Formats: sequence, structure tokens, C-alpha cells
Amino acid sequence: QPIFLNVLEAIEPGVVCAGHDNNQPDSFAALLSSLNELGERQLVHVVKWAKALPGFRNLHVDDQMAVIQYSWMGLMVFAMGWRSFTNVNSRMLYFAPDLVFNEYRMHKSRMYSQCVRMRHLSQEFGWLQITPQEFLCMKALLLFSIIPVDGLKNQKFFDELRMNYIKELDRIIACKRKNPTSCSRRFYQLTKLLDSVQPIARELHQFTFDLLIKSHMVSVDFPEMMAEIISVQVPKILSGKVKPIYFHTQ
Ligand SMILES: Cc1ccc(OCCn2c(SCCOc3ccccc3)nc3ccccc32)cc1
Ligand SMILES: C[C@]12CC[C@H]3[C@@H](CCC4=CC(=O)CC[C@@]43C)[C@@H]1CC[C@@H]2O
Repeated sequence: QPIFLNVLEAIEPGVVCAGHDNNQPDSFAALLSSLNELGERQLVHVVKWAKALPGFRNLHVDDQMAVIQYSWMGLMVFAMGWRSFTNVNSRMLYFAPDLVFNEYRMHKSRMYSQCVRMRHLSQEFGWLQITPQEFLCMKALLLFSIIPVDGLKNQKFFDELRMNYIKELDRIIACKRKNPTSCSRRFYQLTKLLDSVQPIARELHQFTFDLLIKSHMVSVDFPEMMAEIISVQVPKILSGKVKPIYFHTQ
């Protein structure tokens, strides 16, 4: 009996509703103000998920908040890619049961090319045959995939933590196979998939940052925590002070 997977599966967040009035015409301001609200709500869930992760309260308290606040985009995109694959066979974007994106909403949001990228990512889940155990490990692993170039308050704890999640992923892959190249292939595949979440998250950091700057001119609302994170933390990523941790060089 695997204690690590039990935990990952126990703490997985439920459904989060976007609060969207689907009875509105699909306007830009309204799709975007709703996505923002989805962001702010999902944040609360990510925090409590992250805090109930194995080894996590180990990290220094400020590092705990830092790594949540750099990594959120990556996490939410990956999950949403999954929700999309499990429900709507990847065909649309399952932001929340009350906020699914069709083509038309992908154009109206004005972030059409990002949505296409998110859709693709979503499809990889099918193409690779990602099991729910792989999904869960990879997603938790994503929490420790982006950090300040000049390290964290307790970087050693962090590096140990991350190493452990990597080895746990290797475990979920390997406790079921036989032939030799099989487990190499697969691990290569997942490290590549995990890597590819980063340029997408980066496109979306740019996007939302831009939006926030021009939100008064455009009637898009940003909730308190989303405002703050996007103006304090995202800029550290955009300017290159915080950076992802790739497995492979691009
Ligand atoms: C809530 C809780 C309880 C016990 C914990 O023990 C730490 C275990 N741990 C760790 S160790 C974190 C490294 O930092 C430390 C902290 C204290 C002493 C030595 C190293 N990495 C893990 C990866 C997967 C699963 C568990 C992992 C962590 C959180
Ligand atoms: C950041 C953002 C609001 C929050 C969105 C984000 C797109 C990706 C995303 C996926 C989710 O499943 C929840 C909300 C988030 C995190 C949106 C892109 C522009 C908008 O400002």
C-alpha cells in the first residue's frame, strides 16, 4: 500500500465554480473578469492543497508563500488541461463547469493562441495515456518548478523536497513494468510534458500582466489577491528574477 499516492489523492481539490453569469453575451470584459474571479477562488484551494502536501510545511514560511505565488499559473493550467481531457475529450477548455470555452469564447477572450496552446497540452494527456497517478505526481512536482535565480530563504530544504517528488514520480512510473527501455522512454516523456507547461504559463503571465496594466481602460476587474500577485510577483518572473526549473534545455 502506497502512502504517498493516498495523500495526493486525498488532498486533491474538488470542483471550483467560476461564478460566471452564462446569461451574459460572451464579451471580453466579462469572460476576463470571470477568469480573474476563477483565479482568486482557485488560489485559496491551491494554498490549502499545497499546505497539506507531504514535506511542505518543512519549507520556511515565507518560501512557502513564495513558491505558491510563482507557481500558481503552471498548476492551474495543468489541472485545467486535465479537467478538459477527462470531461470534454479535450475539444473545449473546461475552466469550470459554469465556464467552458468554445471556439467562439477563445476568440472573444482575445487570447486565442494561448487557448490553442492550453488545448494542445490538454491533448497530450490523451496522446501519452497519462494515468491519474502520473497526473497527480506531475502536478505536485509543478509546485517546485519555479524559483528566484538567487535562491530561496531555505533553498536546501527546497532542493531536498523537490528531489523527493522527482523520485516519487519515478516510483509511480516504475512499480508496474518489465522491459528496460520502457521506463526510460516514459520518464523522458513526462519530464518533457512537465517542461512544456512553462512557456504556456509564461505567455499567460505576459498576458494577464498586460491586462492588469490596462484594466481601467478595458473594464476588466481583478480581485484583491490576483491584483497584488500580478503586480508584485508576476513582474519578478517577466523580468527574469524568478525562473522556471527545466529538466532539459529548450
Ligand atoms: C506535514 C509533513 C510531515 C512530515 C514531513 O516530512 C518530510 C518528508 N519529505 C521530504 S523532506 C524535506 C526536506 O527538508 C528537510 C526538513 C527537515 C529535516 C531535513 C530536511 N521530502 C519529501 C518528498 C515526498 C514526501 C515526503 C517528503 C513533511 C510534511
Ligand atoms: C490569469 C487569467 C485569470 C486566471 C486564469 C488564467 C488562465 C489559466 C487559468 C486556468 C484555470 O483553470 C483557473 C484560472 C486561470 C489561472 C487567465 C489568463 C488571463 C487572466 O488574467
